[PDB]
This record gives sequence, C-alpha cells and structure tokens, in this order.
Amino acid sequence: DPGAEKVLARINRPSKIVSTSSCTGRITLIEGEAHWLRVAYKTHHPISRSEVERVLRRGFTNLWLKVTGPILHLRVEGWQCAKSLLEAARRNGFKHSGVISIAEDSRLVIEIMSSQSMSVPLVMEGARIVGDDALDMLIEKANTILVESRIGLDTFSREVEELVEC
Amino acid sequence: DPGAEKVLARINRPSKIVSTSSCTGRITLIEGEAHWLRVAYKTHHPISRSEVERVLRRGFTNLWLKVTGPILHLRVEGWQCAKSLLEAARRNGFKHSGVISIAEDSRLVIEIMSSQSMSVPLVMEGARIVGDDALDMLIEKANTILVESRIGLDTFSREVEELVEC
Repeated sequence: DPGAEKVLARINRPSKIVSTSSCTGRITLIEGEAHWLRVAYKTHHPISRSEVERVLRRGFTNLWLKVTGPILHLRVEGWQCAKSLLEAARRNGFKHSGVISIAEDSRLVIEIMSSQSMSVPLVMEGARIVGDDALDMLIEKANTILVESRIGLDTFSREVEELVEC
Repeated sequence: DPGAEKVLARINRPSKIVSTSSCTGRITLIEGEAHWLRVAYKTHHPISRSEVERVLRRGFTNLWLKVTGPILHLRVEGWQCAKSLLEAARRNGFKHSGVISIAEDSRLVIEIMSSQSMSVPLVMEGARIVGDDALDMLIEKANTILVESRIGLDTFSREVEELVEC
C-alpha cells in the first residue's frame, strides 16, 4: 500500500471525517542539538548503511537518527465521531491523540500520532558516538520501527470504517 | 521549585483549570524492545554514571535510556479556556498538546506534553552498544534535556496565570 493510499481511502470513507495531511512514518537524520524543532536527510523507506554514511560524511557537529511512526491530521464533524476516533487511535498504537484546535467552520481538528519512535544521537559535539556494530543495530532498529509502526495505521484504518458515530 | 509546587499553584490559580496529575520530567532506563509501553529505573533528577552502571550490571537483554520533559493532565471548564491554554502550551515547548477526552461532568480533559525527549538504546539483543566516551555524552545530554525542559514548564505556568479566558 504505497503512500498509504488504501488506508487513507478507508479513513476518508466516513462522511464526518476528512484528512487534511498525513505522514506514513519516516526516518530522518536531523542536524543540531535539538531534534524537536533541520532535516539533513529523510526517507519514508527503510534506510541503508550507505544513506547514513553519506550524511555522516557531511560533517555535522550534532546529528540525530530519528524514526517516527505515522501521524495524521483530520477535520472531524462532531465530538461523538471524534471521541470514537480518538479511542480507536489509542487502541491501535497512537497513544498521542487529541483535538488540537477548532476550525472557523467549527469542525474539530484532530491529531493522531504514533507512539513508536526513537531519537538517537549519532554525532555529538563533532564526535561520532556510535561504533560500527552499534550503527548496524540502530539502523536495523529504525527500520523495524518504521515498518511495524505502519501496521497500527493499517488496523486503525480498518477500525475507522466501522466507527458508526462517524 | 522542588516538585514544581510553585508552577502547579500558578496553573491551578485560574478558576477554570484544575490539574489532576503531573510529571516534572524524568530520566528512565526501560527494559524491553519497546520503550513506549517496564521501568528498570527512574529519576526526576539529573542521573549519574553510577546510577546507569547499576542498571547495566543487571543484565537486561534490551535497555533504553529515555528522557521525557514535563507532562500535565488537566480538567478544564470550557473550550475558550482550553483554546487559550493549548495555544500557550505550544508557545512554551509543549508541541504535543490537545483535548484527549471529555469527563462525565463535561469538563475537557487536556494533556500538555513536552516536545523535548530522547530515547536511546543502551543495550540491544544482549549487546551494550555505547562505549564509555559516548555514554558520558549521552548522560550529559539526558541531564541537559531534563533541566532545560522544565524551563518551558515554568514560563508556561507564568503565561497560564495571565489567560483571561480561564
């Protein structure tokens, strides 16, 4: 399901739900002391050692290897649908989900965010802090999280189509 | 401000806001492949090398060094106060903030969560993956994040007292 097109179709099926933006999950290499806000490199696919080595060769003073699961933003009509949606999200791995604002047209703006993630410093203060054996395990871990975090998005989309209140 | 007692007093001053639970931010060593849900060790203070070494000696197959900024749960009376509160949270470093549910008494249940964090594997598949120079930098980083993440909570509490709508 490239781009999660099938998942998004299911999520958009309900008349009271409309997705405005989505991210299927990604692996990024972020430069700087803080990774929570830029992006030296990003990919929505499992990352290779070569891709990581290319960024390490760029000589950033501080570099993070970060993987984040899917995150969705929706416009929902009514609290009854939003309620069922948030409960569904939390059951499928999106622990971090809630209403963030209310649009001028009164629709609820909801954010569905995956609980799966990893934010690991690869380089700190100009010093690479991960040896080769470690880097391979971290790369394998980032890829595992990326792939597995999408499963919950799929099951969630399955659940959403069934939400009667929506 | 031990325990953030002053911060909590300010946040609870408004008649339309009541905190039900809070965490001033913490550093934890979590066992297992997933760190997002247990806790091998936790501390709300900067961590020492000795504290970390004690857990490493326990021989966990998988171990994460995790630091999370402050997180608050509040019961808020009305969307006008909740709106001003969420906007205030986001301005002070709590990017992850929203209404998660609505209590039976109709008050809004809000979650304010810090954007600062780090989740780094220390041991994976029985193998310690961080050398000594690296561990010291990671420990220093975890402590920096813990301390700095509390600043936003303080400024936020300052802002909250001023929220007219609350």
